[PDB]
Amino acid sequence: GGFRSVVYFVNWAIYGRGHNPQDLKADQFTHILYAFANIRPSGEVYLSDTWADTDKHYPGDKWDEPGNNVYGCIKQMYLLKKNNRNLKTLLSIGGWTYSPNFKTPASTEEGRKKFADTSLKLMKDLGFDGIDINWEYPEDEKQANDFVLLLKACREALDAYSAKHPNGKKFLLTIASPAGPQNYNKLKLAEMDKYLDFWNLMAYDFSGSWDKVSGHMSNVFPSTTKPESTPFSSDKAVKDYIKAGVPANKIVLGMPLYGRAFASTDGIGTSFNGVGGGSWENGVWDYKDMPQQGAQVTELEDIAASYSYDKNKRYLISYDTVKIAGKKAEYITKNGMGGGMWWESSSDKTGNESLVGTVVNGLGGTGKLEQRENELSYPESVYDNLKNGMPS
Repeated sequence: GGFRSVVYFVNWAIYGRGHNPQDLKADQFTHILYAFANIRPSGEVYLSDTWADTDKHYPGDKWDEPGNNVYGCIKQMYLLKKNNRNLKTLLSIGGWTYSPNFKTPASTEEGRKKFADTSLKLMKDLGFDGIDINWEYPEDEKQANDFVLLLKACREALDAYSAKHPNGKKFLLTIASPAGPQNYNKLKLAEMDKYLDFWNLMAYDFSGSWDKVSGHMSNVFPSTTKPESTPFSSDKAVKDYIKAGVPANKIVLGMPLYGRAFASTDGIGTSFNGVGGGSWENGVWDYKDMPQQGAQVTELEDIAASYSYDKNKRYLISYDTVKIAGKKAEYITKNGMGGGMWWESSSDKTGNESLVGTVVNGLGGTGKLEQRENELSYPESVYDNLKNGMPS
């Protein structure tokens, strides 16, 4: 098959960001990752926002209606799948904020069994093609081990479901993985790979407020001239993954659609104190808001990194340009990697300025994206309108 184009639809984007699933350029992708479901100490996976997720009525939803029915972004994503049949959706569990509660269920057979089962129940009822775990980060040799076992459990679970439905599709298991050496070096990567469909390497937040010098937050290559401006790099991670035993074609290069800012700076690699404003939180900006008035944009193609810098206000926002998206796409193709992943669907521009448009086209356009038809048959769904494939 060819390249994967994967994006996060962050459940909360239907609030202040105003982004609903309907607003996805679905033809451009192959995998939506609906983030994020939470986990109980039991290992019981559950939906973080029943309003947005399942209860909200959009245009098109009878408020009245027979049957025990799903609405929310889950109904809307199933609608997206009916139309774009190469669009798969996976339910994402965990994420930075919920990751503190992985370790405890993950340690016990009971907890992991309950993870796998609740996860699958939720997948098969809510119409998802698979599940994506985002654990930041299995903090020790034991957690590492337990993460093989969790994935093994989850893989086994979805497989048993395929067994029960031979005329249907097989289901996906993915994880959002760490580009930082101090984190992936603890992982039992090769063992974990045996269970995984693909790995979405989170190749971003290499720099931010936690630093003392402004850096490139999602650069591909190390700056030999300016080591301090590149604390991390996509490429270190990717080659290490490969040497560990992960097939590169199973490694999806994660890419930001937001930029991280630095205040009172002389430019990349110098010190900053503070991070400034943001589009929604401090120090973080949506790409569709870039470039900011009065800043000149620098693009270091060599390492495939860019930023804008305002000379007067001494404000640096590390983010990618379509030229750098190009350079990234090129790294994907050149290295026989699995494709590109993005965080997150609301912040991209459209048209000829879409970073994801750039990467898909540099990937060879949609004709080169992986062709895998999604699952519309969910026979065991507890919801009737979803189980009947959503009529009017």
